[PDB]
Amino acid sequence: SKVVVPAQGKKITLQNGKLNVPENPIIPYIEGDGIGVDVTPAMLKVVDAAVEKAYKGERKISWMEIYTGEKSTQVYGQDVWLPAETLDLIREYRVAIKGPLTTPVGGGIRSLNVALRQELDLYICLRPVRYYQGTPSPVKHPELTDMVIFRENSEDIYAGIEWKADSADAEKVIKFLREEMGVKKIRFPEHCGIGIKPCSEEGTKRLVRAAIEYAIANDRDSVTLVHMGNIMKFTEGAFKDWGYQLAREEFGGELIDGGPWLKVKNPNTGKEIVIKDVIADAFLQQILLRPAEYDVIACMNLNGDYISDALAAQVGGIGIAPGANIGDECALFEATHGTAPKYAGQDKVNPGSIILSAEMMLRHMGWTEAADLIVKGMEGAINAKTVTYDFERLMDGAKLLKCSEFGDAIIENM
Amino acid sequence: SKVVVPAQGKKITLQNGKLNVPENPIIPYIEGDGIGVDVTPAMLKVVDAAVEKAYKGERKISWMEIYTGEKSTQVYGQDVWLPAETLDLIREYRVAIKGPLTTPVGGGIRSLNVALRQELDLYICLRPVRYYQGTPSPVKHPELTDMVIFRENSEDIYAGIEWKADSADAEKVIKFLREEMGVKKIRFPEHCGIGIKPCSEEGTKRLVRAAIEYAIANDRDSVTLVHMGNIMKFTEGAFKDWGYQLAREEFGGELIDGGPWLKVKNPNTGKEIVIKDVIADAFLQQILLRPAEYDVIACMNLNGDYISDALAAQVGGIGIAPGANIGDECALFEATHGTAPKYAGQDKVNPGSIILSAEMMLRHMGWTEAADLIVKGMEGAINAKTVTYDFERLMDGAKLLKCSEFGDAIIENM
Ligand SMILES: O=C(O)C[C@H](C(=O)O)C(=O)C(=O)O
Ligand SMILES: O=C(O)C[C@H](C(=O)O)C(=O)C(=O)O
Ligand SMILES: [Mg+2]
Ligand SMILES: [Mg+2]
Repeated sequence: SKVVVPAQGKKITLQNGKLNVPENPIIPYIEGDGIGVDVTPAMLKVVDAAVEKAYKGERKISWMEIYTGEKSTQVYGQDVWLPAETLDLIREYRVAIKGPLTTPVGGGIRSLNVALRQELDLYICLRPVRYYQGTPSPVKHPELTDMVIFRENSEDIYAGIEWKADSADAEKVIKFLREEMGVKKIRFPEHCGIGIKPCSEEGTKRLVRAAIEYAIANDRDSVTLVHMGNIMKFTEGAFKDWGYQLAREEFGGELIDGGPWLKVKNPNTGKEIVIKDVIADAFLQQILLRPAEYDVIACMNLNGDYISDALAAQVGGIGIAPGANIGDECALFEATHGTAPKYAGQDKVNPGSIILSAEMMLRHMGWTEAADLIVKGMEGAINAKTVTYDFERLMDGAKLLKCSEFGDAIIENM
Repeated sequence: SKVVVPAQGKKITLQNGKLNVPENPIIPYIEGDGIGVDVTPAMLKVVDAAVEKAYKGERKISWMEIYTGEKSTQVYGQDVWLPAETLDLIREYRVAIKGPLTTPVGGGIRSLNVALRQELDLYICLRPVRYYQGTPSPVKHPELTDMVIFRENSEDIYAGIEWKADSADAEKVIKFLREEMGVKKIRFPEHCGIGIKPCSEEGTKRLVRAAIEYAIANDRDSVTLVHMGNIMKFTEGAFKDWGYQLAREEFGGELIDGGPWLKVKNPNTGKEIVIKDVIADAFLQQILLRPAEYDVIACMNLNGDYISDALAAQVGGIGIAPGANIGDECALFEATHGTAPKYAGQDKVNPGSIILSAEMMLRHMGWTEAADLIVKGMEGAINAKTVTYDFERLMDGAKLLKCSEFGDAIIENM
């Protein structure tokens, strides 16, 4: 039992659908493997600057380190990549932030980030994606992208119910299917790997309610449901209709002229949030070709994964992209990139993802003013062309700063 | 039994791994629903011009119309969307070309294009994607994209083994899984839709052999295997390793320095084709950010679907993209877009996909010179800015030609 609690500090508390943030919250952070080691400090510093600038010394976060990944095997045991105690702690502390986690191949360990999302049941995975002025982009008009992806987390093929080809479990899921279910469309059973894709009504509805409710809450223009429903009828296809049914019975959506698009009024502003839908392979196109038609996006696990990383590259934000996993009893904000071992310890990586995820946490905790300062340090440093090797290698006349030095430059721009 | 055979003409013939094209082949073509009606003529004309220019009246294609879609219900019966006779005929005639097919909702009919791919077993779906100079693009450097996608067709989630939520078949595939297989990771069984994803060894190997063999045959630089293997271990993950194993035992690939990338020598040119792999969500990024690292791409059905349409938009070729479905006993080349009923009969659509698919057919039939003329009519007309509303609305000082008028402009540019 090896975490050392900050002695000064209090736990974030939940008062029935509200958080109760102390002035001094203890916030767990997993340092992160690989380059986790450079960005997590650049984040600790520029957020500790952020609450000291905004609440003028009245608020203070009590950082408490936890482990997962590779840092649990060098602390607990050579075989522990996710302690049970880590699960307890995100749950009790309510909020945690984390850098990148490596998952060993060769040992039975599923992707550790998905392991955390499922075991804690962080059903919403909220990944903003917008253009910061001056960010090097592949695209001609990156400023039309300002979208919000609510990839569902607990479900879809992405859960990992899969059995190895020519094992027994693989062998008799197929024997069951060929005989008992009468399945004819498996071309080759012999030496065939089988995966299972779930998509329930509850897991769909709960994700889409948080998608509509965020578009109400921030006076956004639309919630697009993305799905490859025209082939995946009773999973993706179902997510679309459930999505719609909840829009209609819970938020009272009106049919728009012939449909299936609905008009939900935004009760506060009286505006109309549109509820369209777009089939998953065309959506990947409409985001480079009509990016300004999209605003909030709701989708199942796999498509949110791809849609996110596609949209993140369009805005040159491969490593500036923030992201969270919000659940109902806790929320864990994360670096959306991997560990980089060739660059790790070299202090050259971009800490922008994790610092922008730290921004998403602070706004969630209610500390608006702190979060806002970090959003300006960020906009300032990047449009001041005083940047880090990934932007700089593509940015004319940029000054090259090390990861730390870029943390520094966000602070001075606050 | 309602197809009217061209009386003059001969069937394409297969002489053991070779086609035997008459001077006058009968080639079936399905006209195509919706706008199929404008493009299929613009294609018939600019290909009939193409063999008359190149073989100087010595060759002639005997067009034979067949039906599927909506045109089978108005010819055979109100309920027939794919006649059996259509399947016989692509198989006997060896080659067919087709425009867009609408699939009715409300009647049990799966996506008709996937219905054709499975029932005829057109396992390879070969979708080129390159930049034509002067094509309006969202991206800054579309000229670095010249890629070839071999999306596997017969398998993956895309086959459609799925059971409706709260039906009995859905209900006891889940009872089977919870009890007999010991599955714990379905968060919500109640009212859950289940899909099944197959990925065999044979269906993977056969697709990857045609991917390597095309990169040998055209002196391409690399075959990238794309897969979301890091979560889909015994399907996608397996496609990757099979892919690799076939590269290694069949085409004798060498380990490159530590791997898993292999060096296969191209026997003809003695060059080295590289066999890399890239995880499916990062691949969607590396195509806008390093497009020149990719050359041939091999992947399972679903990812080839998305990868294709994403890459097609990057080169402004949403409707210029060609594509085939090659099988072992026949090959069916197709318009890669939908039917457009708002624009249909208005003769304003871009026929470029279907005409470029007609080009891919002619080269396949061995008529190189004809295919090549169509590739120049195409390059000429578009860099002569004498184009159709989709390019024109984004192209300064373009002349606006109707679909027909653009077929015309390709001919005059031959
Ligand atoms: O596990 C990882 O590191 C990759 C992760 C996923 O596969 O779910 C990812 O890319 C994402 O979080 O979207
Ligand atoms: O059936 C269609 O019309 C869409 C088709 C698919 O879903 O397989 C497609 O988009 C493609 O052919 O790639
Ligand atoms: Mg991802
Ligand atoms: Mg498609």
